[PDB]
Amino acid sequence: MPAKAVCVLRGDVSGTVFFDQQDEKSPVVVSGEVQGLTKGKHGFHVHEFGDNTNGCTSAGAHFNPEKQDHGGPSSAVRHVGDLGNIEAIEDSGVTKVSIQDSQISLHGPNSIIGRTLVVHADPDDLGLGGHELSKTTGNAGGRIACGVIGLAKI
Amino acid sequence: MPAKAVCVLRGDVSGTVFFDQQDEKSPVVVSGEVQGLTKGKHGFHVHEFGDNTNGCTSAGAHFNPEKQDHGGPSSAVRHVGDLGNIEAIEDSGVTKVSIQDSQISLHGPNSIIGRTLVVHADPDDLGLGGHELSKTTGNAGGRIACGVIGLAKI
Ligand SMILES: [Zn+2]
Ligand SMILES: [Zn+2]
Repeated sequence: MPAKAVCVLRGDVSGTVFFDQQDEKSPVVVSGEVQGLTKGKHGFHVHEFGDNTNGCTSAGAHFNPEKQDHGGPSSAVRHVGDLGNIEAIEDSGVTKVSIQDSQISLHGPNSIIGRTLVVHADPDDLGLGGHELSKTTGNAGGRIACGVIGLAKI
Repeated sequence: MPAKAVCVLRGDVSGTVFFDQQDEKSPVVVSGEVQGLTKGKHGFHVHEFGDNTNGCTSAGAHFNPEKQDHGGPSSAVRHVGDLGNIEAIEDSGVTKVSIQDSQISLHGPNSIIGRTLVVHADPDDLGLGGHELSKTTGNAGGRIACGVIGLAKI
């Protein structure tokens, strides 16, 4: 039955992101809002741990229960938490989040509940950037905003 | 397999609270510390929602999958999220969290992953106050600190 999750992002950028899933087997629909982003593409990933003891750093790496290399959302090889990029059209504006993903879930082994959503400083190169961080982080640089993913009402 | 959860408080008071569970059948040991509490007892509860969109208010009521009355942790009738009181020995000091509970879990229906740990302004009367509010909130009053319970490493 329908599950909802929510994430309150804070840091250099901020906003609230929602996760909706109709049933166990359906894709997770990501909606909501990120405000204050610099114009351009920003890496948008679910990280392994819901640990905020050391800023966004203690979130660890991208959520990766299948133990794969980094990729884009449509890559054959990807981390479960690989949600690609969100793109700010202009500076200091409000960016709408609109993603549908079949790998992340709000139930089971791929559940993102109690993990961390992280917005990065730089574009995610989808594992195709050719340099050494590309197959782990997408070379998406620093962690500009994060929050723990919580269970939400209705 | 052993599980760990963590919660970083945000509000009038600070602290990091940890949760440990050896098996799915074993109790949860709650550890860590809260800094800055006023002298006396303070309500200490897991609330239903890991929703931080409106501070600690959007967390909903005490986590209560059985829909029972409020109680102390040792009361026969209680909410799953009823962890009683954390007590500050003096003003503006360090309060040790040291709890073992058989009702909260890090797995299954009573899992507190992705929910919210809340510290209240007033003592929890453990459902023994003689009225309806007592049997609902323990009359623990305002929500002075909270954070989402996230998954932790090892
Ligand atoms: Zn990745
Ligand atoms: Zn209660």
